[PDB]
Amino acid sequence: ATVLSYDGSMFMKIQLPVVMHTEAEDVSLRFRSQRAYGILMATTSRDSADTLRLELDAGRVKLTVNLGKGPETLFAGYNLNDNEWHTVRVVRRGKSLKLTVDDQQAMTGQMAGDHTRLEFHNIETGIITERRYLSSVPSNFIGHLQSLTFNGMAYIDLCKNGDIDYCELNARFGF
Ligand SMILES: [Ca+2]
Repeated sequence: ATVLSYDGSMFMKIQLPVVMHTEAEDVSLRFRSQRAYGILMATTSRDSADTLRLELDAGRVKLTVNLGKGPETLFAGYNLNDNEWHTVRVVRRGKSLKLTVDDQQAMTGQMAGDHTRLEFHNIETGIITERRYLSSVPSNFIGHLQSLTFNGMAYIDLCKNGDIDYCELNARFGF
């Protein structure tokens, strides 16, 4: 429903009150953009390089997961910067990953190493603001997001309605 718009200088961050270590994530997000490159969503930790990161890369969705052994990647979809709405879904259960764009093929991967837990303090959109161990800085997002759900939490609406205490943002709500 509720759309959040980003002009390249805008962000929305969920800055969680205590560190999280998750064994599994289910993330879904609708987006629309003209840009071939740009952050969609990333988890960040103040204390490590761990991440579950989605971005546009050459018009594809690129998923990067780093649980402690280093970044591994998976791509799905193409020509997505057509300024039409697209959906992306990620499901991680320990070492197992699935990435699907527009309810097309589920792209699968298996993580290397013994790590199953993702450390994060923040869920970031628009701009990655916690950058210290940030492996590389994605371009800031220029476009629109809708229906961000992260482990059952519809953060655009939760933030819009002040239903949680954790949001920081300067992106623009609309429809
Ligand atoms: Ca970890």
